[PDB]
Parts: sequence; structure tokens; C-alpha cells
Amino acid sequence: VISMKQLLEAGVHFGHQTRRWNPKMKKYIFTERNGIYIIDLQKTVKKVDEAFNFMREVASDNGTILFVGTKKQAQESVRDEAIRSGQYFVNHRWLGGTLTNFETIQKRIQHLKKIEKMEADGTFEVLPKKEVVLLKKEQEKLERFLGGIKDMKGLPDALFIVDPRKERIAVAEARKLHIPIIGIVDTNCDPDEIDYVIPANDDAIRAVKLLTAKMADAIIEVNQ
RNA sequence: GCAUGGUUGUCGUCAGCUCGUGUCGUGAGAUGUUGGGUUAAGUCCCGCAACGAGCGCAACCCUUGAUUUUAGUUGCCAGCAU
Ligand SMILES: [Mg+2]
Ligand SMILES: [Mg+2]
Ligand SMILES: [Mg+2]
Ligand SMILES: [Mg+2]
Ligand SMILES: [Mg+2]
Ligand SMILES: [Mg+2]
Ligand SMILES: [Mg+2]
Ligand SMILES: [Mg+2]
Ligand SMILES: [Mg+2]
Repeated sequence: VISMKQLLEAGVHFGHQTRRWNPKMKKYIFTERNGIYIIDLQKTVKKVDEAFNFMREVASDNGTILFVGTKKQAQESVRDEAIRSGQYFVNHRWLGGTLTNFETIQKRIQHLKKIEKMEADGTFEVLPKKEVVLLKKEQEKLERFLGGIKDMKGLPDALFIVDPRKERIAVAEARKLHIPIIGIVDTNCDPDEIDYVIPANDDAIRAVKLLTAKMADAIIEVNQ
């Protein structure tokens, strides 16, 4: 239920190129400007409503969602929305096998929390060099890749991606695992493998925040 | 010793040889173990559909180079003379 004035004032309608686009996205097209394709805003507001209603149904029983923002233009936007809405996200590289190999990756998560109590209850250092360096250097890398996904317990119930052309592993890893997928698609992205596509621009920083925070408002609406 | 246990040599103290769970391939198989740097070394980092681990490397062991305590003879001789 976003008015076109907000979408237009962000920069959502912009596209990538006339040379770099997916023919499957033809129906979500409105006029060719000077070298750029433009999304039909009338379609976007209709599309965003279905995703607006759907992702509170998945969160109707205090469910769980995932936010994928590895792109450099949406690292904080997913973090800002997930933290504010009390959910989960990923910002650094998507480690292959996060979902299909959830059994193995979870063993890595408990290892990072294992060292957490070392500086919380146990001895600060075991050796002057090994514990101070080898044990501590692991935490910086281990908590950079996993980070704010450590509080999950089981497989997610819905997935949020911003650029399915870049985040391809996540997409393929969710279809094999049969998880509903919602996300924003550019002019060169492929809508066939997504469930609840949202035609919009994602390179424009002022355009990502409009949708990513709006989606965060639907899940926050029912968990009360 | 071109039938064998053994016991050995040289490549070589070179840095390699693999496994589990995932993923790609109809399939034998592949990835991890390739790419950019770095190191004595798949040593270590960064980047990637991989995430980890085992035998190898390094470490544990012996000897030399500084030092504390302990025990002072058959070793040592400053304080004392002989
Ligand atoms: Mg023989
Ligand atoms: Mg002979
Ligand atoms: Mg020789
Ligand atoms: Mg197969
Ligand atoms: Mg090899
Ligand atoms: Mg060597
Ligand atoms: Mg050794
Ligand atoms: Mg020594
Ligand atoms: Mg002494």
C-alpha cells in the first residue's frame, strides 16, 4: 500500500540497460528512456501488496524469516530492518550450504559460541600467544560470516533477497529445499524461479530502504 | 632376493595423500585441494558451491647459548693463615 509518489521519489523505476536485460521481464516494462528501461509503477504497487499480505501469513505463528543483502548497496538496510524488526539476516558472503548443509554449519555456530564463554566465565587466555591470537582471530572471521544468524534454531520459513541475479546460491538452495521465496528483481533478473517477485530497482540506495523497511513492517505487525 | 618374511636403501625431511556432510555431472568423476599474494612448508591471509576434519608440515623430545632455587664432594679456594 505504497503510493507511487514514494516509489517515484526514491528512484525505484530506474533500470539497468537496453543491452543487459531478461526477456522474461518484458511484462514488467514501461517505456524506454535514454538508454534505460523503466518499471511499470502500476504493476509494482499491485505486486507489493501480495507480498505485503503473504509474509505476515508465514509469520502468523511467530515464524522466522531470512534477509539476504550481500550486495554492497543493501548491507545495512537488511541489517537495519532485521535488527529493528527482530529477525535474522546475512551481510557478508553467503556461505554455500547454509540451508542444505544446515547440520554441518550449525556445528560451526556452536564453536563460535563456545569461545564466547571463554572470555565471559572461563579464563581469558590459555597460552600467551595461542589463545590470545589463534583463538581470538577465529572469532573475528567466524562472527563476520555467520554473525546475526546465530540465534536461529531450525530451517527458515520464508526468504528475502534483494538481487537474485547476484545471490544465486540462496535462490537455488531454497528451491531445492522447497522454501517460499520473496524478493526484489531488477530489469535483468529472472522472475521464473521466484515466487512473490517485486519489480523494482535495487542499486538506488534510497530505493532499497523504502521496500526493505516496508516489508519489515508486515512481520512486526503480527508478532505482537 | 623374477616365489617370500624380514631388515634396508634412493626420490626426500621433498610437501604432499585422503575422509564426512553438502553441491555439479545420465556416468566413470569433479569441487573442497583451482585463482592473487606470502612462507622453510596445502604454512597463513584474501577471493570463490563449499563447510570442516585425519595422517604428513610446525609443536611436544635431546644438546648448545643467559639465569633462579636446591645439594656442596672426590670438584672449587675469595675471606684466614699454612
Ligand atoms: Mg623375495
Ligand atoms: Mg643380485
Ligand atoms: Mg644420499
Ligand atoms: Mg545429480
Ligand atoms: Mg593434491
Ligand atoms: Mg619442509
Ligand atoms: Mg615434525
Ligand atoms: Mg633450543
Ligand atoms: Mg643460582
